[PDB]
Amino acid sequence: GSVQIVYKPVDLSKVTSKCGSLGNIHHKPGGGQVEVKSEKLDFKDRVQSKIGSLDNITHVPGGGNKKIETHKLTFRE
Amino acid sequence: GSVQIVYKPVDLSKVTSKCGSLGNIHHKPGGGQVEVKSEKLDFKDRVQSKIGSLDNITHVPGGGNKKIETHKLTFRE
Amino acid sequence: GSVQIVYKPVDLSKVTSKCGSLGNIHHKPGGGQVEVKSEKLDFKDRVQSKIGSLDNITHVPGGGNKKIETHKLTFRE
Amino acid sequence: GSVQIVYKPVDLSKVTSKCGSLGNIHHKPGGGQVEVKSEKLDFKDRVQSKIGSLDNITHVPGGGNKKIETHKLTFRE
Amino acid sequence: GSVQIVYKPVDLSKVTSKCGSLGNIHHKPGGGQVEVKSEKLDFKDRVQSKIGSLDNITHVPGGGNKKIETHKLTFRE
Amino acid sequence: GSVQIVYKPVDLSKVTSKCGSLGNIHHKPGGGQVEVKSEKLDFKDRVQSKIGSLDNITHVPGGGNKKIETHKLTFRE
Amino acid sequence: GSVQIVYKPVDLSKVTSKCGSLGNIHHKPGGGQVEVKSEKLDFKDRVQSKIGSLDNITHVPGGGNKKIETHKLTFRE
Amino acid sequence: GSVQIVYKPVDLSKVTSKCGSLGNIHHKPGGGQVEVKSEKLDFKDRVQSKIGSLDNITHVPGGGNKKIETHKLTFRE
Amino acid sequence: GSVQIVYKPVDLSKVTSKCGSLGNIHHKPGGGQVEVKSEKLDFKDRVQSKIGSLDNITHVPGGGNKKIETHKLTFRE
Amino acid sequence: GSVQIVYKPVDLSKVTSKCGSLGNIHHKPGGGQVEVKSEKLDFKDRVQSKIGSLDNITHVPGGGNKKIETHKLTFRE
Repeated sequence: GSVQIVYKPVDLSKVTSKCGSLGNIHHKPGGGQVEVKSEKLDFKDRVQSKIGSLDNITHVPGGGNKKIETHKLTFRE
Repeated sequence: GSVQIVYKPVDLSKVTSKCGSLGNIHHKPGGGQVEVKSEKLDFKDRVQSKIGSLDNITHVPGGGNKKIETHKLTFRE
Repeated sequence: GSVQIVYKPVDLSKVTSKCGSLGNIHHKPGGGQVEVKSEKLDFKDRVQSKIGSLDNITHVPGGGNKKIETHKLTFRE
Repeated sequence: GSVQIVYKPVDLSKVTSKCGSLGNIHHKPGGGQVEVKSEKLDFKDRVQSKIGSLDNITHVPGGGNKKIETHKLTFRE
Repeated sequence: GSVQIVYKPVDLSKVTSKCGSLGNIHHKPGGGQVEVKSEKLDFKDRVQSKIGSLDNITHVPGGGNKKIETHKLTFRE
Repeated sequence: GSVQIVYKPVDLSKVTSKCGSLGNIHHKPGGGQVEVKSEKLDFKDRVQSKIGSLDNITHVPGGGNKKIETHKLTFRE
Repeated sequence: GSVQIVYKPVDLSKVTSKCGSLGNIHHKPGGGQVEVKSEKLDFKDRVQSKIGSLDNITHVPGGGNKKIETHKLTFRE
Repeated sequence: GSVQIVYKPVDLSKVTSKCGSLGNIHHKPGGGQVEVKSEKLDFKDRVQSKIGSLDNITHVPGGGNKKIETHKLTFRE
Repeated sequence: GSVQIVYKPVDLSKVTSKCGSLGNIHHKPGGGQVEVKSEKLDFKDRVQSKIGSLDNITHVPGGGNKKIETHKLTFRE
Repeated sequence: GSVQIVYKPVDLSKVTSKCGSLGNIHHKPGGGQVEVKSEKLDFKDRVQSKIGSLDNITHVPGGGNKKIETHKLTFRE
């Protein structure tokens, strides 16, 4: 028996934005205190650990539009 | 027996936004105190741990529209 | 016996927004105190743990429209 | 039996943005204090650890639009 | 049995941005204090560790649009 | 007329204390938030004002015995 | 008329203390937030003002015994 | 008329203390945030002002006994 | 008329202390943030102002006994 | 009329201390952030101002006993 598979998705999407003016932003963190304690650490896989951090991030993108698209075709016999 | 499969999705979506003016934003964190205690840590898989953190984030995207689209076709025999 | 499957979804959706002016935002956290205690931690799978955190987030997107769309076609024999 | 597979996805998407003016941004972190303690650390896989950090990031991209697209075709016999 | 596979994806996407003026940015970190303690460190794989850091980053790209696209075709017998 | 005044107070008081062991004391304040608003402030005398404060005090004296003694003799004619 | 005044106070007081062991004291303040607002401030005398403070004090004197003694003799005619 | 005044106070006081061991003291302040606003400040006298402070003090005197003694004799005619 | 004044105070006080061992003291301040604003400042007298400070003091005197003694004799005619 | 004044105070006070061992002291300040703003500053007297400071002091005197003694004799006619 013959098997025919056609996979023709179509996309014409648009992701736009507009901003006349963007600014005057203040970010003033006032310190902190962090203390961690451990003995053994065994990470053996796709691990993404993060231990004992004091971080400040200022992320101001003028655009910032994100589009994610995944296609998957699995054929088995 | 013959098997025919046609996969033709169509998209014309739009995700837009507008903002005349965007600003005058203040973010003032007043410190803090964090303490953690542990002995053994075994992470063996797709682990995304995060231990003992004091973080401040200011995220001001002028746009910020997000679109996610996944297609999956699994064929078995 | 022949099997025919046609998969032709259609989308023309729109997700829009408008904002004449957006601003004058204040975020002032007054500190805090966090303490955690543990002995053993075994995470072996798609784990997304988060232990002992003191976080402040200011998220002010001018747009911020989110669209999620998933298609799945499973064929078995 | 003959097997025919056609994989012809089409994309015409656009991800745009506009910003008349973008600036006047202040980021003033006020110090901090971090202390970590450990004995054994065994990482044997695709590990992405990060231990004991005090970081400040100012990320102001004029654009900042991100597009991710993955295609996968697995054939088995 | 003959097997025919055609893989002809097409892309015409565009990722653009515009910014009339971009500047007047201040980033003034106020010091800090970090202390770490360890005994044994065994990393034998694709490890990306980072221990005991005090970092400041100012990333202001005029553009900053990122596009990622991966194609994979696995054939088995 | 002759006036004779004799002022011979006598003190032999003792103020003692004993403590075999004194310790293991924890004081962990969890932040706070204070806001004050005023226009005019006129202090012209022995004034001891204190406005808008967030204070923490740990006072652990091993002794701490206090003795106050005042003598006053006023003669008028 | 003759006036005779004798002022012979006597003190033999003692203020003592004892402490076998004194320690193991923890003082961990968790930040805070203070904001004050004013226009005019006129202090013309023995003024001891204190405005807008965030203070932490750890006072652990091994002794700490205080003795205050004042003598005053006023003669008028 | 003759006036005779004798002023012979006597003191033999003692202020002592003892401490076998004194230590193991921790003082860990977790940051903070202070903001003050003013226009006019007129201080013309024995003024001891203190405006907008974030202070930490660790005062551990092994002794710390304080003695204050004032004598005053005012004669008028 | 003859006036005779005798001023013969006597002091034999002692202020002592003892400490077998004194140490193991930790003082770890976690940063902070201070901001002050003013226009006019007129100080014309014995003024002791202090504006906009972020201070840390560790005062560990092995002794630290303080004695204050003032004598005053005012004669008028 | 004859006036006779005798001023013969006597002091034999002692201010002592003892410390068998004194040490192991840690002082680790974690940065900070200070900002001041002013226009006019007129100081015309015994002024002791101090504006906009970030200071750390470690004062560990082995002795540290302080004695203050003032004598004043004012004669008027």
